[PDB]
Amino acid sequence: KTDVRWATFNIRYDNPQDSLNNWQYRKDRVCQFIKDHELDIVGMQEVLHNQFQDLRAGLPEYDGIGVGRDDGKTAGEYAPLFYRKDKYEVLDSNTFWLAENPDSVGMMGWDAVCVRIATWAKFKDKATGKIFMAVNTHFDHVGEEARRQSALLIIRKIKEIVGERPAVVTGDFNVTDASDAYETITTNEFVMKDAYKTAARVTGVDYTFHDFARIPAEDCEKIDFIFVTPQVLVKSCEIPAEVPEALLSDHNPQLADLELE
Repeated sequence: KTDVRWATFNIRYDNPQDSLNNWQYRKDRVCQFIKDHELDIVGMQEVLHNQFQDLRAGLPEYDGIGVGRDDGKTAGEYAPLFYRKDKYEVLDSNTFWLAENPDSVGMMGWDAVCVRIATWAKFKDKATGKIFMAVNTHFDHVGEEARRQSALLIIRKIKEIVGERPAVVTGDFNVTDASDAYETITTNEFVMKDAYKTAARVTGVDYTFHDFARIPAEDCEKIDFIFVTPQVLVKSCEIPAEVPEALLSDHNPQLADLELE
């Protein structure tokens, strides 16, 4: 009875060196995509404070959640969650650090090479009264142990905050389905399904990183995922192909039409 179009998307942090691929030339394209596909909830990665502000300005019907990963304020990349103000209410939300102590702001962890975070929010469908949780994160590309720990940490936080109620985890994990981190959240006592592998219908491309269309399709990998608890129904998934002319990011967003039960 509760339908929600979810999406995870790495927007590529604002870097003047990107020249024609700089955030300034993608700002509108990204906002437009979101409103066009009528995204209900979006977990985005690599979002700098100025970019976070542009999103709020370009998505007036939405609202953002999260803080900088360097000082828990505005410094560093955000891993925010945007949602429809009129559709969902935020009962509670916060952000913790993927490390030995998730409460130590700016703290790195294990094999980590860069400080990492996860932003979550306990939502409520202000129409059906349905409660669910959303967790958006960005994993370390170098730290192996850190990745395994980050996954277990997220699971413990989902059970802590929402227990066995519907929860959806999105983010950039910097690994494919062949990694171990993917296996730790996929083969854990607390079941988490890969929305892409369980969707009744899948459209689009099968990779999520192309480095601004510079990597040939055949050599592209999928490093972005949408994970859901066993109760949620994954109606469909789509990963729109990047467009060399009107490029949105070096990554491809992953949409998912879900149904909470």
